[PDB]
Amino acid sequence: GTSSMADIGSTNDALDYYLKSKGFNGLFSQIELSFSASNLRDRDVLSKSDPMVVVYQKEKDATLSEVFRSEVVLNSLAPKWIKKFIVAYHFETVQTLVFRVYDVDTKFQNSREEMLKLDEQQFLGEATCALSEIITKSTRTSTLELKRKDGFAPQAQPHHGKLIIHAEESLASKISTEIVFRCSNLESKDLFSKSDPFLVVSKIVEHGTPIPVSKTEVRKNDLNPIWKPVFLSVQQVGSKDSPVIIECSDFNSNGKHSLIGKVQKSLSDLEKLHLAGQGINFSLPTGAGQNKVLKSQLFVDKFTETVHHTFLEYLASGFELNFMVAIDFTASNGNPRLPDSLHYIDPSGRLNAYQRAIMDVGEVLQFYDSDKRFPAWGFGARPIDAPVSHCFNLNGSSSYSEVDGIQGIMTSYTSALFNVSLAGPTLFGPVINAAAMIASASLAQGSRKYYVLLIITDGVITDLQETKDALVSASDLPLSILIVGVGGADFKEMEILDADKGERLESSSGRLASRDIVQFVALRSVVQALLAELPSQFLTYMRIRN
Ligand SMILES: [Mn+2]
Repeated sequence: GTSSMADIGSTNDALDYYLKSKGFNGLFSQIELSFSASNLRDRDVLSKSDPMVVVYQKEKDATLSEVFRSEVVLNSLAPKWIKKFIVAYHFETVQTLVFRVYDVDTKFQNSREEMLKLDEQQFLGEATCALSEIITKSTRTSTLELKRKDGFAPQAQPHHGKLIIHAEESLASKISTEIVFRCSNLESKDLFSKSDPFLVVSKIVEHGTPIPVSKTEVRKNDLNPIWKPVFLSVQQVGSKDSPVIIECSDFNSNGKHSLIGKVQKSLSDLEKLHLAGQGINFSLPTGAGQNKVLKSQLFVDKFTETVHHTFLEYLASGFELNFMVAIDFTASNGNPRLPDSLHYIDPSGRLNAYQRAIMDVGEVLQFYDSDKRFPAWGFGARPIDAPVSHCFNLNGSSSYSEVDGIQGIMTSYTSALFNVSLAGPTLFGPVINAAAMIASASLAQGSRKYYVLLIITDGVITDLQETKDALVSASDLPLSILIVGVGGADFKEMEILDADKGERLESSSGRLASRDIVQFVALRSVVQALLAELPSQFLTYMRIRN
C-alpha cells in the first residue's frame, strides 16, 4: 500500500464520523399492535357477542384501506384477540389508523374471518388515532371509546364500548449482528510490499454493481489483520441466509485501492465459521469466468446478534422531541398586506409557505412532546419603538417564548406579522444561541428532552461565520436543526450547512462539530425527508453524550 500514516489516520477519522452518523444503520422499525375490548354494546345491553376488530389506514384524501383484521372471538363479554397486527413505523409521517369493531353473526362461527362481508355483521363502533399516539404512551397502551354516527350529537352520543390497543416494537426488527473479522497471510498485488488492508461488505444486486453496506478501518503494514467490529442489520444484508460479498483491499492514498481477495458467504455461513473456528480461503478473478483460490484466509473471531437500543426504546423510556420554530421577518419577504408577500395571510385561509412548513413539520413532531409548549421566535424585525431584534418572542412577551400547541405557533405568527416592522438583515446566530441556551439548560437539569428547531428563511444569512460557531457549539447539546428556504431566492450558499450535501463544520477557533445537526432544503413533501433523519441524529447524540 502507498500512503502516509497521516493519509490513513484521516481516512479512518472520516469513517468513524460517518458510522456515528449512519449509526447501527437501518433496522427499519416495526410495531405489533395487539387488541382487546370491554363493554361492547350495539344498544344499551351488554351480552355475549362475537367481536372482530378491523383496521383501516386513512389516506390524506380520507380514503380508507383495510390493512388488518382480527380473528373472531366467540361468545365473549370482553374479547382478547390472539392475532397481532404488525405495521411498519414511519417517524416522518402521521400514520392515521381507524379501528372498527363488529359483532359477527353467529351463523358464521365456522367461517375464516377473511371470508366475512362486513355488511352482513353488526357494526358496534369506530375509533381513530395516529400510531404516534400509542407508542408514546408510558404503558404503550391506549383505550379508545368506540363511537357511531347516530345523526348529530357530539355530547349525548352513546358509547359502544372501549377498544384497548397495546403496541410493542417487534424483536426481530431490533436485531443487528456485530462481527469481528480477522485475516491470515494477506498478499498485496503490489509486490515486495506489505499490505495496508481493509474490508468492504456488499449486498448483492442481480445484473448490477454490488452496494457497499459496511467497511472496516484501514490497518498499516498488517498481513494478519484483526479489525474493529462492524455491525450489520438484517435489512442491510437482506436475510441471514442471503450471500454477501466480502472484499479485502489494499489502501492507496491516491484513491485507487487494489483487491487482495474476495469471498461470497451468507451471514449464516459466517456464524457457522465462527462457531467451528474455521477460516475460508479468499479468491481473485482471473479468466472472464474463472477464479483462483488464494493461500490467504478469512476468519470470524466474534459474531453476536444483539438487540440495539432503538429510537422507540428511548421514546418508551420517557424521552421527548420538543419542537421549536424561528421565522424570518426580514423585509426580504414583502409587506404582509400584499397578495404576493411570502407572509401574505390569505383571507380564504390558504396557508403561505411559512404556514405550510410549520404545519408539515409541527403536525408530526407535536406527538412526541407531552406539554406541547413550543418556543417560537422571529428574527429580522423591528418591534414597536425598539431597534431590530434578531430573536424576539412571537407571542410578543419579554420573558418567555413557549406557546401552546401548533395552534399557538400559528396565531403567534399571524399576530406578530401585524405588530412589527419587517426589517433586516437575515441573521441566524442569535436564534441558534437562544435554542442552544434552552437545550443546554435542559441537559443540566437532567431532563430527557431533545429539541428540534425549524428555521424558515427567504434569503441567505449574513453572519455565516458566527452561525458555524454557534452550530459547532450546539452539536454537543440535545438539539437538531432544520432550515427551510421559501420563495425563489438562490440558496446555494446554504448547502455548506447541510449534513448530507455539505461538509463537517469547522468553528473559527478551529474546533469541529461532534455530529451533523443541520439539514437544509428549499420548499420549492420535501419536508418528510428532513424529518426522516432526526431519529438517527437523535441516537447519535445519545451515543456520543457524556
Ligand atoms: Mn430574509
